[PDB]
Amino acid sequence: APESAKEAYAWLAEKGDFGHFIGGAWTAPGDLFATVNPATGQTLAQVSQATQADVDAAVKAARKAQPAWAKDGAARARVLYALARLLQKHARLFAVLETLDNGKPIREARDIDVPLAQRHFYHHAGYAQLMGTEMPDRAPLGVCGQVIPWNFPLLMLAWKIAPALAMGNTVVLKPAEWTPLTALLFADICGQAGVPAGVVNIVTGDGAVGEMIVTAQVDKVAFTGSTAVGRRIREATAGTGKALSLELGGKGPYVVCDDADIDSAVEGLVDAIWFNQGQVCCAGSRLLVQEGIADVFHAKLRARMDSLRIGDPLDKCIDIGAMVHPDQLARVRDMVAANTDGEVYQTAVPAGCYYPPTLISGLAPASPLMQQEIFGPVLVSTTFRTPAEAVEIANNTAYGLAASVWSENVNLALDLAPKLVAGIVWINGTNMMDAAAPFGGVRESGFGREGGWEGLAGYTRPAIATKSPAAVAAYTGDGAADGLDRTAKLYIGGKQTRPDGGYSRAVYGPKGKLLGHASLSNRKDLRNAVEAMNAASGWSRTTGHLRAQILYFIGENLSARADEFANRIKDMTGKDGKAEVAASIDRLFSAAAWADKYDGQVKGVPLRGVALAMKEPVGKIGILCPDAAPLLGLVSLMAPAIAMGNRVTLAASEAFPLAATDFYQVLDTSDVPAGVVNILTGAHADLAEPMARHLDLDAVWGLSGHAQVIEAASAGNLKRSWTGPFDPAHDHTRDILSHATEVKTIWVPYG
Amino acid sequence: APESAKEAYAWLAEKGDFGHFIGGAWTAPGDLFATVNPATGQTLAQVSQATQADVDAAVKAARKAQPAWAKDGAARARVLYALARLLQKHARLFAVLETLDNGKPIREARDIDVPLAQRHFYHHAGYAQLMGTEMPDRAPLGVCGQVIPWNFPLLMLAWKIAPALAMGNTVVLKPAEWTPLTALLFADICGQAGVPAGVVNIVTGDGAVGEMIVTAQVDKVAFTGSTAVGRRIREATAGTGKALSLELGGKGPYVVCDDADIDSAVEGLVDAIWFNQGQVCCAGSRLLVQEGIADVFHAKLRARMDSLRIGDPLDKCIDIGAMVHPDQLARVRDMVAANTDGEVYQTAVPAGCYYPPTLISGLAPASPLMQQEIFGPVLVSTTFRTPAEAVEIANNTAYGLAASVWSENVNLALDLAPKLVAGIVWINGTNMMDAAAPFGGVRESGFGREGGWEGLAGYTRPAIATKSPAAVAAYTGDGAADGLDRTAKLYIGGKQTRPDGGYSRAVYGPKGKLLGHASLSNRKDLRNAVEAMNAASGWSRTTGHLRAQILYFIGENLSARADEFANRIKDMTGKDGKAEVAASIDRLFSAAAWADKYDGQVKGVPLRGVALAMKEPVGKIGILCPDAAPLLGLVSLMAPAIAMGNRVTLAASEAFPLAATDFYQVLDTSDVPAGVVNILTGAHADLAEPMARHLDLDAVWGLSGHAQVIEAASAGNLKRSWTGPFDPAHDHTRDILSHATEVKTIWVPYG
Ligand SMILES: NC(=O)C1=CN([C@@H]2O[C@H](COP(=O)(O)OP(=O)(O)OC[C@H]3O[C@@H](n4cnc5c(N)ncnc54)[C@H](O)[C@@H]3O)[C@@H](O)[C@H]2O)C=CC1
Ligand SMILES: NC(=O)C1=CN([C@@H]2O[C@H](COP(=O)(O)OP(=O)(O)OC[C@H]3O[C@@H](n4cnc5c(N)ncnc54)[C@H](O)[C@@H]3O)[C@@H](O)[C@H]2O)C=CC1
Ligand code: NA
Ligand code: NA
Ligand code: NA
Ligand code: NA
Ligand code: NA
Ligand code: NA
Repeated sequence: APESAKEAYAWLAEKGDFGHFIGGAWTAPGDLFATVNPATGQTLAQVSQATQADVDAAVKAARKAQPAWAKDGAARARVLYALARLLQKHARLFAVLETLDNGKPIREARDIDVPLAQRHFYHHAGYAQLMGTEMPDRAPLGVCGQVIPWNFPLLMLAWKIAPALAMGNTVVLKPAEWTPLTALLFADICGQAGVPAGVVNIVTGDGAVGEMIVTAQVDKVAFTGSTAVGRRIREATAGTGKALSLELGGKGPYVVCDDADIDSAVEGLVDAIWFNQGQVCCAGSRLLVQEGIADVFHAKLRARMDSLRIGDPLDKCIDIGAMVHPDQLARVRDMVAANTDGEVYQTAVPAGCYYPPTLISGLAPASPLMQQEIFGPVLVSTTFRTPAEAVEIANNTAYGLAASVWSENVNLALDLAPKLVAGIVWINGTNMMDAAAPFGGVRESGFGREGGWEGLAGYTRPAIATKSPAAVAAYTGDGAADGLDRTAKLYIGGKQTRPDGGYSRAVYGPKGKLLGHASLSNRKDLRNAVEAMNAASGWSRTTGHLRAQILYFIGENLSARADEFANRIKDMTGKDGKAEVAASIDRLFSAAAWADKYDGQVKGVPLRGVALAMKEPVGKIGILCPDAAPLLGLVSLMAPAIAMGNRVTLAASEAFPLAATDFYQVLDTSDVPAGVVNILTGAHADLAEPMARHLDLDAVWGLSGHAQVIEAASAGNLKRSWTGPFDPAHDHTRDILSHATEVKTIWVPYG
Repeated sequence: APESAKEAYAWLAEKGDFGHFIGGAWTAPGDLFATVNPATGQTLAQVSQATQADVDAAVKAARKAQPAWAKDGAARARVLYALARLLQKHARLFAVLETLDNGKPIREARDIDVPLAQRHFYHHAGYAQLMGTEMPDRAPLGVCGQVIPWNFPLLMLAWKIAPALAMGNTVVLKPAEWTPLTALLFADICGQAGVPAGVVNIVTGDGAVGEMIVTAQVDKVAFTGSTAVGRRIREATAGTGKALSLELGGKGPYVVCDDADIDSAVEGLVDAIWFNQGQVCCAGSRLLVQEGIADVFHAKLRARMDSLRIGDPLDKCIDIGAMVHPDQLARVRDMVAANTDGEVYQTAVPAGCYYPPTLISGLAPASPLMQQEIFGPVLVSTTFRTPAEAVEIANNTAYGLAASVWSENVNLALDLAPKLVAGIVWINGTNMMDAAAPFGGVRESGFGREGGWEGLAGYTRPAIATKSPAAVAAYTGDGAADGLDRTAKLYIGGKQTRPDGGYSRAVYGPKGKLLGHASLSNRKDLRNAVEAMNAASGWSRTTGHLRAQILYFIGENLSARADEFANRIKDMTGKDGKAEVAASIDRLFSAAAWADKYDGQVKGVPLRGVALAMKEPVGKIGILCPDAAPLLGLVSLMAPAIAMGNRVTLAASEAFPLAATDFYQVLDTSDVPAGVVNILTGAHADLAEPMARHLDLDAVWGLSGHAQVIEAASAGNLKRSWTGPFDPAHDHTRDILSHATEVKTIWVPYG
């Protein structure tokens, strides 16, 4: 006997045709479109396609309510707590409504979706309580536009709304056009929880309403959804000064070693088949099994797949629900029709909007199905021989979200996990989620983290704003020839290199004295720099202690030439350079200090074990330095970057390049390994787009302008970007460490 | 061919008879006693027995230099870095000198002692660099008296001096009377490193000079050495307001599971036989082997023990050196002569001050040798059947310092480790040490941590001092009888209990109105409370989420009665109680916030893997609340304690008990599990000594005075203590979380 939907149908009947939740109240229904129960084919309700006028109104209500909301964090905590209690009281109503709207088994909605949504609000209440005293240097961003997909409607809403509200922001959120209902119910309890009017605003519609939110007068955009829409959002927000987080999916690898717990590994994969749909952090879809056990593993997998029960999602004895929508069904069918590799195995499926669990095995690692996105309850599988080959196959995609590793051996599991490119790695489990544990992607899975103390950074700004210094025009001079040899080069791969293009410009002091010449880098020089950083990948695997020693040497050797550097700064700018040199020395010693002291966080979780929120290097970073602070700007950016294990290519000050070129000898005398620090001089108009575009860079920092061009071009590979503000005279070290690292969360057994 | 000591003998000849290093200079030699090379029997040098006048002078020089030293953390970093570089340049001299003085193999001094000492100074330089910006609410303590033992002379010095100096303190340190030389050489390089005069002071002598330092005008005492001297130091410093850390030894268990790597486990134990001497964090001496592999394991152990090379410690091909002193030799011989259990196996030993590696096997878990201290290169062994039995045998001593666990299984290793009572647990290794990883004991192994960010807390105070409110005398009244029933009880084990002694006192308001009666607890009531906390041990194993929910309930149910509580406060004190109630609610919501958010730290280390610096509950805590703040004082102390997993017994305000007694119903309505919170009322003169004495409490917090009595009585079981200052009107939550937790560092494979 399946579960009753009487209460949910009753709420739907009460609410009628839906408008939006704006400014604390329901607007009149507008231009209506149906949401349909995918299991019965019946219309559940009519919802509105928001107009531009609605989106403007919702953003204006969020703006009007935000400052009083931000003022009192203890009062925000009470509201988030009340929202969690209402989610718990109305648990059954939320679960049934999710199943009706989305098609998922009532048992998943009741045991997974709604419990985790409650926990997210319970847990984040406390961040609001603690923000004033524990994050005193942080402040709200303001208004957050939020857009989410159809696979986990309530949970995806909680992941967006709870940390935004906790940190004193207000929200305009649009659920997916296929799954609006539980967000509309969440709106309908906001009054009861004490949510002040206009702090939460829910508008419904398709991607066109999403586009209006993304380009609206908001301080933040947070998106979960497809990679392609992610790219367009990165482009539409380029140069606007908005904060941006993107969770873009990518279904992750499930590594099963020769000594894994076979039965638990099979069961974990089966229990994940229905869960692994849409753009969710998850593992299971790319099955990588050591060749010695692959046949036995696949044989058990097919049999356990046969035990999965398909049908009525309101039946708590059902494991496979209805596909979310006929279009999604057809996408799955088309994917299978488009594949010609492997051996397809399918359980039977009943009539209607159902698709059966499917295993496509016998793929070679190079097969497109191993690298393309996967849709539906579909598994693809390949084998490996050695753990190093498993790492290689797992990291050989454009994605990087979550991974799973199964081994009973204490070493193998803990040595494989950090080598996989992901924001999350589960050891002897999969799809483990907790509000205290950050989750999010690298590569084309996007950027940003949700959950934990770590997730709060994306919903705050520094309490005291800094301001990038204005550009400075290079000094001019008469143009007589230099009888002495004073033409600086570039610094690439541990040695000085002529610019590929052969050109250099004269550098003149404040009164037109010719000081020397500096090279003009081009794209071929940058590409040589990137190859030099690729050869220096070992630097990302060194100890913190080794990197500290290096930075101490750089600091020492700068001190030995401190007078020379100050006079070079004075020659170029006319201002005394001693204070800038003393501060550049200091920034090095601060970075040396930090190199072995930026700790990962151990999270307690209600599940098995603990979540280890590790810090990791971003990788290779291209950096454009400001005109001002010829030496301080370069060193302040370079030093925390390499302290944390990154390799960097810096475009030195365009107005005043000769301090950076004098620094070459400092790097050589300090034994900076080749490729760890590369330095380009010349016109930033020539380099900004190439550095932001480059497909083999993991981050671009543009602190000399060109923010729009840089942020737009970063969409090519969805690299992280930072375009300031950056004030060299301000010690940004601690914040730069955050720009220079990624969080990877490793879930391990414990206690 | 053994190593040359020409350079070390030359330095010894240059320095002559030794005075002390005081105020930046060497004092005249005084009352001389010899330090003797234990391998040759030859006198190495004469050193001075410091007088009281010397100790006064050294402390006065440390005091005179400290404030200018504390002012500039970047300059302190340069000095610590220079000290590390000098340790590295003179590495060979330090190593040889350590071997000459102590007897240890030159290979250990050169590969372990001196490298780790360098690393400690390199690593801690950075804390000095970062202190101003990253610990802005913290300030130096001032002058530190430091006393250390003979087993690792240079390394023990580095563990004391480097964090003290980094945090802006100055030091007076006394090495052990048997091993002064490398501390005197460390003194001899301080000038070259830029150590300003009087920032480091080294005085030599026996325990009588240690006694003078401990009771001198210093702000901190830090001791490593025997449990008995630790107790006397806790007593001599009782009531003085001095900070205190004690590292008291206890040789730790080495758990070898049925599925361990047998050969690596045996080798790790053999390579640890010589290392595990004196009061050092170490594991190996108590061998616990699963019964299925015990015979094969012991057979391999005896054979590998035979391969250990004994002789000339200046020979780099030697594993077993000379015993540190003839008295230590005799202590070992007496221990073996005193034992009658087990089967003793011994390798041969050569003539002189040598003792051979010894295995005493076949002990039952109850044998004294399994629980007493062990001396020399001696191993004792017993077997177990199940992992739970291994946990039981390992935790069945008065000690709790370090432990080792060997298993190839990913779960078993990570599930056994947190169950062992220790400050350190090594998985598939032993005696792993790093400057970033905290180490220190629980139980009779002492208290405090050395190393890492965590170790800095013991060398700092809050930058802004707070002040405990003055005592308040209970109001008096005429003494007419109460025709109504208004006699409050105690709250013990989840239910209200009459005081064992049967007595209660009348409570009068400011004008002599009889408000009711409050019970007078005695030692039998406290003992009932402790048994109630023992039955509530499960609370220490709950999730952070469960504990948060409980605290939220307490906060909610206090809010429901907020007017009643404010009027009760007003009845007792004559002052309006609304603000105290609102703040008591807030403290609960802050603690609820923190319950699932106080994260452990993941340390990068130059060795295999990572060090997980976990937070853990202290356990059972007895708390004495101040007179002032009848409700705020109790709640502010109770709530962070139970947020972190502790069970508590609080002695409520002596002047104003009736708010705490009204709180009983709040605990019952909030479903606080029985024994988690117990409340005693009555005279703190009756309870202070019993709570500080009690052998089954892990900590005592005395915030109502009696500091001397409490701190002295805490020496019985060497429980942690805190005697303030505590100002209820100040939000101490974050600092109380530190009082309410212990750090356990778990070293695990990784990458
Ligand atoms: N049978 C087939 O071949 C089907 C193809 N698709 C296609 O998949 C693509 C995206 O897949 P979905 O699962 O729908 O994820 P999505 O990325 O389109 O949706 C995630 C969220 O983004 C919103 N959104 C969509 N476009 C946006 C934009 N330009 N700006 C801002 N927000 C926007 C959506 O309304 C939704 O709430 C589309 O090209 C769609 O046509 C999906 C299903 C059927
Ligand atoms: N053959 C035997 O039976 C021997 C017995 N022992 C005994 O062991 C006990 C302590 O063992 P040790 O290894 O020497 O460690 P310890 O705890 O005595 O020494 C650690 C450090 O504490 C200093 N110290 C000693 N007493 C002190 C005090 N009252 N106040 C402050 N500092 C003090 C010491 O001088 C040393 O630098 C003593 O009772 C000693 O007589 C040690 C060796 C030989
Ligand atoms: Na629907
Ligand atoms: Na990315
Ligand atoms: Na857990
Ligand atoms: Na000696
Ligand atoms: Na203790
Ligand atoms: Na390591």
